[PDB]
Amino acid sequence: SGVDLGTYFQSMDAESLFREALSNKVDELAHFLLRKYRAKELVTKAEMLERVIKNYKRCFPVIFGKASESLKMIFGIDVKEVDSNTYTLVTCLGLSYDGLLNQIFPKTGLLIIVLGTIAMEGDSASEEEIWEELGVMGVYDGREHTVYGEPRKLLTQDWVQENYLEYRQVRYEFLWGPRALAETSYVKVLEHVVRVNARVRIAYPSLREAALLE
Repeated sequence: SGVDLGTYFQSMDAESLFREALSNKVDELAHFLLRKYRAKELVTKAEMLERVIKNYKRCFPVIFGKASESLKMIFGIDVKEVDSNTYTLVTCLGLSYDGLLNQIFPKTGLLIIVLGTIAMEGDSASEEEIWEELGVMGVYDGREHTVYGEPRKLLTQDWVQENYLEYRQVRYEFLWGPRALAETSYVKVLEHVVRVNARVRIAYPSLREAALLE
């Protein structure tokens, strides 16, 4: 029978491919969830396993966990369980706006961030203080962001016309508008900031710890 027995991979980094694979699956599940929010459809765990993480089912807690967190913080969407393994997706703080009219990425998350920034400067925040905080998270005046669009139009026009905000000549400054006061409160925005800052952070597992879920 005798043949050629001499000796993976050729050589490729399986460990770092793994954390990238998980991180891409966080991105992918997040976009999937946004679609489910747009469709006003419920979402089941089973659906998520079958349709998005068929090949990493046991990582569900971590991939779903981080995708949820991104929905909350970036998009202002809360992934609410029903209690089951079904979940509905609704805007944070009960806000009625998401900016889908852009029929893709909700802008609730950035509204919430601008409302919190004013809530923290007290009764009003200056134009400059709003641009600084938007800057720290990569949103700049006159620069069309992919997820949020052009922000000056967004702050100064859309959100003024929608009455979430007021923008006036005092330097310039922003204040909550009647809709913002109607739909939410300073107390609720600040408690939300507080709950987000205090959240249990999720670590990506190593290849070893992930093998230890079976």
